Amino acid sequence: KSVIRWCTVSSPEEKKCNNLRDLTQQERISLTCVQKATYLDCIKAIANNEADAISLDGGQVFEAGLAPYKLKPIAAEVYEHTEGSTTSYYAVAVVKKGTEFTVNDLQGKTSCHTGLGRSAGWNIPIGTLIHRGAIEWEGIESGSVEQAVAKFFSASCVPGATIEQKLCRQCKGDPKTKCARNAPYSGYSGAFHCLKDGKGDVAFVKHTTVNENAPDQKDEYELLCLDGSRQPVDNYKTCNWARVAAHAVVARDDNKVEDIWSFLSKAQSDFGVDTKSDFHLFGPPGKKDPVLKDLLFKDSAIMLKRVPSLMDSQLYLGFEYYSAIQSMR
Repeated sequence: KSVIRWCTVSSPEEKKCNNLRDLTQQERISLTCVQKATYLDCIKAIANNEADAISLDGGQVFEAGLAPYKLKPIAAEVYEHTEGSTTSYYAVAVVKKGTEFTVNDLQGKTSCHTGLGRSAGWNIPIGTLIHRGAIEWEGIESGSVEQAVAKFFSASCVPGATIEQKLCRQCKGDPKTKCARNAPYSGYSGAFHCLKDGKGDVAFVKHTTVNENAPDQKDEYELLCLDGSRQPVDNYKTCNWARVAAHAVVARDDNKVEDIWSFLSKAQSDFGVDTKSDFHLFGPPGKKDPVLKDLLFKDSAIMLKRVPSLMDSQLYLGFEYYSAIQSMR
């Protein structure tokens, strides 16, 4: 069919897609919009030849590539902050300068996490330590990963934890809500404040968190690297626990990939970052309302690049990320 069926997951998103249909309908490859309830319904639909493409973040690209779907990334967003690379951010472990411990001495420390189930604050650090054998968890019949983590750190603040009391012990706030998912210490800024207030020895955040939160106090913090070193906050490119790839358009690996890329390439050429048109494929940024944010593509993306034909989901995401999320299942 010379028809790309884009899959959308909310009604503001379906609207943006239909506006892109109306603006390219007299192009030869046309667009059409299928709306499903969740991104997973869209993964099932692409795999069942019911729709053809959708943009997914790192962990949902991981999901899309598992059997039985075996969807592969075909184009990736590029943002201004990672300088033309298909990277969203790097996950780093932040410590106060002057403490002396390395990753080899982490057992028994206290920790600050952005929240349970979050990518940089839970899935990448804990999966990295399970993959390296520092934390022993063989799989869900054990019980929760929470019980495994609680035999490794002596106490933590993990907003959202429900199984182990230790995991909410370092959290700030009244007993009622200190460990809620929206607590004082949740999120990148709250995991950073947990570290700053001394309630944790390590915070698991991303590479921009000390810059966003304490740009004038960078010198008081260091990064814990996986090889045993500690390095300055600015050295995240050589001291990170994993690179988290950019959002990627996923598709079935088949002859329609060139048609989807041909659509997107003309579409961004006309409606990309520098368009004079009313329609913008990417944003523009600054939408406040969450249901209006990042419709179809991220509002902060500046172009799309096609991913080499030979990169599957494991190669696109990278070994560190892939083995870490693999270990959490």
